[PDB]
Amino acid sequence: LSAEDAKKLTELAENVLQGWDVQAEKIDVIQALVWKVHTDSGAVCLKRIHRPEKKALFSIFAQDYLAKKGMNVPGILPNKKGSLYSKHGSFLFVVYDWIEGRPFELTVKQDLEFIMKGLADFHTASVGYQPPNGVPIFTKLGRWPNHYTKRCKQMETWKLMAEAEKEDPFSQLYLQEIDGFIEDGLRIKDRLLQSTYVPWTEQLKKSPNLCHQDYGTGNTLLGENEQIWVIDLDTVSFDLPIRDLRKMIIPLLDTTGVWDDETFNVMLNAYESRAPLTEEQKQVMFIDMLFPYELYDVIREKYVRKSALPKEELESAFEYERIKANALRQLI
Ligand SMILES: Nc1ncnc2c1ncn2[C@@H]1O[C@H](CO)[C@@H](O)[C@H]1O
Repeated sequence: LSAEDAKKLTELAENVLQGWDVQAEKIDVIQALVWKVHTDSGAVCLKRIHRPEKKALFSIFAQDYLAKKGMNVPGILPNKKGSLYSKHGSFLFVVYDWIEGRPFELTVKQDLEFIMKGLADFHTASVGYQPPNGVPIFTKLGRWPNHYTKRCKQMETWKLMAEAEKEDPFSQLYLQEIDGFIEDGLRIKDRLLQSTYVPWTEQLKKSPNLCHQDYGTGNTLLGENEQIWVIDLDTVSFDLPIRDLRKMIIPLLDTTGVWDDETFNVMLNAYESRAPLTEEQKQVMFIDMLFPYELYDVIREKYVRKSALPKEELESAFEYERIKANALRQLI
């Protein structure tokens, strides 16, 4: 939203679109930089991918694979030279079909069920994808134990700068209670190493599914004939499918009050109706859900980003970890 800056971006789109055979009539800047390009009668999406060329290609080819396989992801329009993308400077440009649909309302039960079935569809459909020759794989298979340790060591490291701010309620409460959550973090790592996590990750290294890694109401839509579409595949990588469940369910249920088990059931039941999980697989998920990822995000706002948050937000983050621990104690 600006004066000369808006016409600057519009002119970039017009210049880049010459590479495709698209009748550009009206161009709107939306969001990575995204444009809605209106044509004769129906639109296309022009996206400037921000990410480095190696990671960019992995997701571009992943999307082409999924689109051509029949999964509900926007298809890629080939350019005049027959390629899925054009390189200009340090950026990749891609033209996708603009999908028409409404966003989901997480307070409505049927939408919560739709969004989970689409996640299951995405996971199942992605199995078989391998990037082309020269494009390296992006994978996190078998890395969670190290990722937990890096985070438990990072929470210890932040006590150095926590002790620096002597007259600060957030840092005062942090120095008093954080050790108990760090200890539990490393104990959750130990529980993960006794689960089927390792054999499961090793079996998937051979024929892996993709994890979306940023799945939510911002990247999904309900189109015609109640079809669920997944829109932004820029952060896809190979990982256990349960990562997307955790990453979607735990933040949604974040609360200082009561654990919403009904919503938890509605979401897992909907996911499992299309991609059922064994008891062992679910154990791995529940173990991962106990790790303090949401507490970490709240701590990262205060020490890395330096946002002066008050004591209430730290205690509120600790309380959700306790509430969640009680809710999942019998499932791990
Ligand atoms: N191919 C696409 N189809 C539909 N919506 C899109 C596409 N790319 C980006 N968007 C939308 O842009 C909006 C941001 O204002 C989001 O709601 C997102 O769904």
